[PDB]
Amino acid sequence: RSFSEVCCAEARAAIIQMENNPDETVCNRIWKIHRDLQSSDLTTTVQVMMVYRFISKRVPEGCFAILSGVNTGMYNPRELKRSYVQSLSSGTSCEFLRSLDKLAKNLLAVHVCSDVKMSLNKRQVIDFIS
Repeated sequence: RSFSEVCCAEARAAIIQMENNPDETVCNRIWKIHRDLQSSDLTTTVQVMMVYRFISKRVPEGCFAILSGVNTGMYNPRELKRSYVQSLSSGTSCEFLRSLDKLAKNLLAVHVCSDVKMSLNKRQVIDFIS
């Protein structure tokens, strides 16, 4: 497949422009713009962020910033990452992500994209933004 096919509608144009133009400079502009968007929903931002991450191979600048308006304190990032990795070793990643609540899953995404030790491949990114 390709990212544009399964992402959400609000991210589609940003993602289509990045797929089609993996120039680091342009993808950065696209990330910052959606990062700083006016009133956007978090999941949209996170999908753009994930795709940027995959295409540029960089940690998206300010990606943790987008969680500041939100109480994540009920969440254990380390255990979220551990449960997610375990799910990849059992071919259950998709069922696992779907069974997370919206915030936990966005939070997982940000930690994973920021974790230089984890490199998502394409299928991983696709199951994530689906």
